[PDB]
Amino acid sequence: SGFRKMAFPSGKVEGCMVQVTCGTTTLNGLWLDDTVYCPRHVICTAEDMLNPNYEDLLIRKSNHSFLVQAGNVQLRVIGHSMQNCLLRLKVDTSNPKTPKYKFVRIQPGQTFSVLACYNGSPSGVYQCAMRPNHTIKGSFLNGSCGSVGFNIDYDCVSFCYMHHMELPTGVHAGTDLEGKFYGPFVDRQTAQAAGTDTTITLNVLAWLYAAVINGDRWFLNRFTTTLNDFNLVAMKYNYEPLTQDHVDILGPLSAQTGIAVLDMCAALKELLQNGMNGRTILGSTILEDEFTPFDVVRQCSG
Amino acid sequence: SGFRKMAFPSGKVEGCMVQVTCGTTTLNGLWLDDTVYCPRHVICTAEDMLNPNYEDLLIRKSNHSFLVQAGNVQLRVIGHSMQNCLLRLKVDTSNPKTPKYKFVRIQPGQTFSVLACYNGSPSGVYQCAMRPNHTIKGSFLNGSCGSVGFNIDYDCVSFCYMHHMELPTGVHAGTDLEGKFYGPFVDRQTAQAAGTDTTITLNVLAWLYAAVINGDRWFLNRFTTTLNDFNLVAMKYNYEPLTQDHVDILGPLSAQTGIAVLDMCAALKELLQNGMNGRTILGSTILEDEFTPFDVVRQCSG
Repeated sequence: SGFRKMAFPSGKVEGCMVQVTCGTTTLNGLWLDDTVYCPRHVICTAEDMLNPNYEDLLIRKSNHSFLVQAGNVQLRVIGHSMQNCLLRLKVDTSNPKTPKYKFVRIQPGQTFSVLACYNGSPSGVYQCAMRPNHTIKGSFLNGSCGSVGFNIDYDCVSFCYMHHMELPTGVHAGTDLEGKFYGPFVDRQTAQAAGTDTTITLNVLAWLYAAVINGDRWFLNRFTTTLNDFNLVAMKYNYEPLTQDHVDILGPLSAQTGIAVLDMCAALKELLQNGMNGRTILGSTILEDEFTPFDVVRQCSG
Repeated sequence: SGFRKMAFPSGKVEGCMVQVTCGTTTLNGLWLDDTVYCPRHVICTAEDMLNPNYEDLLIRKSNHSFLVQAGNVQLRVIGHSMQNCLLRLKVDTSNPKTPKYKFVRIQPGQTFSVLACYNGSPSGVYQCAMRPNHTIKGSFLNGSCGSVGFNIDYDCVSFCYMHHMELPTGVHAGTDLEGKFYGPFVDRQTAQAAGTDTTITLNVLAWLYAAVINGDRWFLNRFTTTLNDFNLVAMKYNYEPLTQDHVDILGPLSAQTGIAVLDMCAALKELLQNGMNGRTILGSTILEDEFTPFDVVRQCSG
């Protein structure tokens, strides 16, 4: 076998994408039941973007100012409201393709699939992790805004993200499906910045455990370490320091495999300090930090 | 600036996946019109897999030994035949979700999306390239044979691959949709080793061109090279030799950027010899070799 990073099948989400247009702006929307969710900035221009009063802009519009196209077929908007940074459009027809779904808020380090869209049309899917600074590095070839992140739990779709903008650093920021941003970011074209781009230490560890599980074990060692010393080294290399909850989360993977979390931490410490000297783990020539402890526990071994 | 390897949305291919079971073995099948395609070793006990007599296991099978399930529906098989390493099962129902499609044979270096399954159940999707040794680095679960590889050209699905085997090295081998293997492999348990892995120089060059298109071009050196000398450096670093055929394929990107193919070859040559030295390229600290010249063109005529 071996290891490949995978996104969840996008079919159930593809049937919920639509196009939303206001004036000259066209972007992607999420049609569930009789509602279409999209970033509220679709009602802006670029002039407005500089310091917008959304309550003011919103009231200047009717149901008719909104054009939502599900393919080459038009949907009629019969109402609207704003819920934090999303526009919540009521339409005259419930989406026959609505999957069983939930709205969940995720946290940094957690993973999900993203169906990148194109002014209403799905064109690609990828798997990513919300970075420690609450951003997403899915560097969209910068085409269409308002794409969606999700997970699939059995037959149920968990939507957790909706794309909103590009930060002046080239990385992305967005919202949960309640319209609340991830990160200390806002709905405006004021230059603001993401925190330090760091590596998700917890995911790299999960990944090293997966390497052990699939027989890769050359980086291991006889040393152990303390959480503090491990953390001191971690930070020097731009890795997130590991909190006590994070090591609990690795218990299950520690119990199976029989390698104690601090033992694995000692293995990582040595990789950081000595590089990999041209060498691979589960294939990559670099450490992977977009597979969670649960992802490894899913795919490899119940 | 940015990147993300994306796979095609998987919806049209999810609508064609079914589970095929023959005795103890269950594996995925591809349902187009009234035929279900699947690996022929589904008739083989885990026992015969050492060196199977396919013609005989087939003779000894009736339509009724075959259980084909599409969701909660059993499709009755009313005919069965073999075509190379694939089984072709005629079923009672023609697939209503059959997409416009074509069967094509791809060559080493080319990319495609993979819908990874487990008993007619699509569980993951990824983007990969056929490696120069005709293999694929797939992350595989168990029960995924009959996972299919494909490309989407407009509304047309081009099926190019179906999984069959796991090799020694842990890498994968499969066939085209007429059942002929990619590479010098067969559907039997034997030593059979693939050739040395190696990097796809053509895709790396195509990736450098896309880096340049998105404003990341610090790696360019105004100091040129001969094809001949570029290839000798490429072989030192385990990169495939660039043939005149490949130089031609880079033509459209060359014309679009104003960067002669040999100048891009000299930039690569310098990156192999000197390293990146901390710096980034499209956000990666490592060169990407699973993005083709065509994928650059399609993901820049967006």
